[PDB]
Amino acid sequence: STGQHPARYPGAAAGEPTLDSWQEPPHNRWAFAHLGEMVPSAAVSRRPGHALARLGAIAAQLPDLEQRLEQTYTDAFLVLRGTEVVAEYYRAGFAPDDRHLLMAVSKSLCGTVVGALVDEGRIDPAQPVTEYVPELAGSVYDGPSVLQVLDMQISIDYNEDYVDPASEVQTHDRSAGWATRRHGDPADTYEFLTTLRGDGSTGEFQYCSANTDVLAWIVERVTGLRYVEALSTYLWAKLDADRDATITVDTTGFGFANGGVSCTARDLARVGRMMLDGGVAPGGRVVSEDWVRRVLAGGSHEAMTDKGFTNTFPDGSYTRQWWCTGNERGNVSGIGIHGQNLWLDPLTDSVIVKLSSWPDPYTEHWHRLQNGILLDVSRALDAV
Amino acid sequence: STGQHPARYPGAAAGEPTLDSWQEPPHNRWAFAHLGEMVPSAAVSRRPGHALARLGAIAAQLPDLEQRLEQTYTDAFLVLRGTEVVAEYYRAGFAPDDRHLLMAVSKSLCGTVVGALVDEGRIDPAQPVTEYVPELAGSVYDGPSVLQVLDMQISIDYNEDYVDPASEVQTHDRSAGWATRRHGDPADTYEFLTTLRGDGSTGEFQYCSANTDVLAWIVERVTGLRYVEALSTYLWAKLDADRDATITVDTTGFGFANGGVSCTARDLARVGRMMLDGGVAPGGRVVSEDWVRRVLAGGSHEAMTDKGFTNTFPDGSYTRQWWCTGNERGNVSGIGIHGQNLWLDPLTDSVIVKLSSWPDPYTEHWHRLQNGILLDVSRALDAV
Ligand SMILES: NCCCCCC(=O)O
Ligand SMILES: NCCCCCC(=O)O
Repeated sequence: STGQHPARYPGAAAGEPTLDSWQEPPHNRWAFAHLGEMVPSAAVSRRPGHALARLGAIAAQLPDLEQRLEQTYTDAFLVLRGTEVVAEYYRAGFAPDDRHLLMAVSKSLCGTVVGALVDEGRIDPAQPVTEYVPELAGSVYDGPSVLQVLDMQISIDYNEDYVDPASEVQTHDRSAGWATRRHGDPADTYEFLTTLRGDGSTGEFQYCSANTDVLAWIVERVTGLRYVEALSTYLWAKLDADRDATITVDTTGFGFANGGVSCTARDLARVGRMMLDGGVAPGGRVVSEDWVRRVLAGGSHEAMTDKGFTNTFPDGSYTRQWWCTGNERGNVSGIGIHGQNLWLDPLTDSVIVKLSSWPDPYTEHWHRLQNGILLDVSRALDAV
Repeated sequence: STGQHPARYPGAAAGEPTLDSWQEPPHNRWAFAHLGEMVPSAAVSRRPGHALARLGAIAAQLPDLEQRLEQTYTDAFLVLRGTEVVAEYYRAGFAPDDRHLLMAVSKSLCGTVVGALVDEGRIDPAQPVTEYVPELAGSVYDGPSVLQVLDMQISIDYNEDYVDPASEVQTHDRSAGWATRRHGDPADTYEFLTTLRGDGSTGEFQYCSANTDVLAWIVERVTGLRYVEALSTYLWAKLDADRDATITVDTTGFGFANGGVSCTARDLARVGRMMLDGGVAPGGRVVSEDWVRRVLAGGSHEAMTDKGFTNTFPDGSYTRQWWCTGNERGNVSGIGIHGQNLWLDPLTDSVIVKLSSWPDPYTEHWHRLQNGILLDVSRALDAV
């Protein structure tokens, strides 16, 4: 058992509705107004082909930028300097207002929600996960603190060999609805998390998407709100965004916090703007000045043993769901597979959003090219 | 085999991507920008509880209208007189701009798309279905004309006992993704349609949702466009709608034409406005004056043997995916289970939209109450 979870709608029974009951009362009143949450759906455009390149200023300093963006399968690219959009690019077939999957950049958004609750005193990072989710007792999350989840410093037996159906990464997807279910799989994401084990050691960084979903679960237990709603109330609704964001949900309606959020490039930039504004957004304060300061400061360097990151950023680290380069510019970034970045350049008070679709989720090749672009663009914003 | 179908994206292989391949190239470029079409997803509101009742004028003539709307589980109600919104109502929890499932009102939209193609001369209603979908040879659709599909005058062995998994109505849902698949079920909607049989007789009305999906299939074969896109190009994109509409899609990306469209009440009214404007919309002509005239004229009365309809509307009929009351006002309406109506009142140049969630899909009780409201509101618009 995974305990109490926020009802899909007021008064809903546990797990209701399902794909086989949404047409029945009392579920249908809610379902008829939110069918996309139950059945895959397509948009029928209200609007009646070519790449849009408005690199403006930085174009002079980076003449071959558009070609570099194409080479890195860029779908949407946007540079926000201060409160102004100084550069934009969208591939042919992708409109400026189209939404794009954020993959793990979603984690940085989740960490932000957790930070908001810490600022309210509803979550104490020093407390064990079990203080908020008792049902995680007996799992690898029995013992570690919420901060250790936030910094991903928990050793977990997490097979990353996706090709293997028995692997935790593929099992995670099947439990959440990102892949076809197999007989015996956990019923939902909550159940999947309870099956995770580890040797008990903590302190060393181990990137694991399950950590973010545990954070979302904690958010639900502390607020009583579905993660989908908490993400809106504590973050999205305060950004004065152009469009709603979306997030995939599993069979119980639990949002895939670790990587299922989609939004426009311009709106994602609003998240970066909030971070560079000390945690304040147009709709009010999202997180405390201290929270933002700690994110920019970085995590323990000694905990960061991922050569894939440190070979490029030797003094890099990770904290509160953000990757910290530790470079001379103090760059910090939300990162997602296939080329997604919510890159912060505090030196120039700028935010760089790059949403892509590399053929591969991760290769040294793509990252070298991607980081080269982000660093070059950041430097092009420097006063000269 | 069901033959050629519009690719999910340019150059896509048949049936690609699937829930298990969308993260792979070359599918991911498209999938990352349209994930809702693959995995159930929820909206994360950009906006930070009580029913909204603005019945205005008709309120004086119908004092207990709000109570009547509540009694019929009304979610959204809107009256458009001419080009003006003269009355509105939205239940607590449903915003004016929220979208609502249309159920079979979706059929009237599909019929409109077919009409647009008839006006272009790309579809001849007198031609047999097999002229456009040869793969339907050997099925109940082998012999009947496209017009007979439009008017639903084809005898089909269609078990309406949903509770029975072997029934065609439940099988239709499972084949399209509206319900959980069972071993042995057709792979997609196209395949399901090819399994349908009948005694060969035609001429008598038999309401069958499979007919509308055959129309959508014909639309795809004649245009080369996914039904989702054809619905936009030939109808939605010409309405100057406030929001995109949505439509559930099966595993191949085929829109559930018979009942999976969702849209706002105000935008649905734009469809009615187009009909009362002789087939013309703000973005251009949608269907011919003749098509609209034939819809308002009604179908053969003798073909209409559904007592559920004729007990209320003795001179009623059905044609081109619209229900024609044949009453003294010449009312015609798109109708969907659980209380959905796109009601046309040509006498007052008005359109009445009522989107609801009755606990039951259909009962004489609900229809009596629902029609009573639509007729009373129509009469309240008469000059006095
Ligand atoms: N297994 C779902 C993928 C989650 C995204 C992971 C990442 O972007 O690093
Ligand atoms: N089997 C899917 C339901 C389709 C709606 C039918 C109707 O509204 O009459």
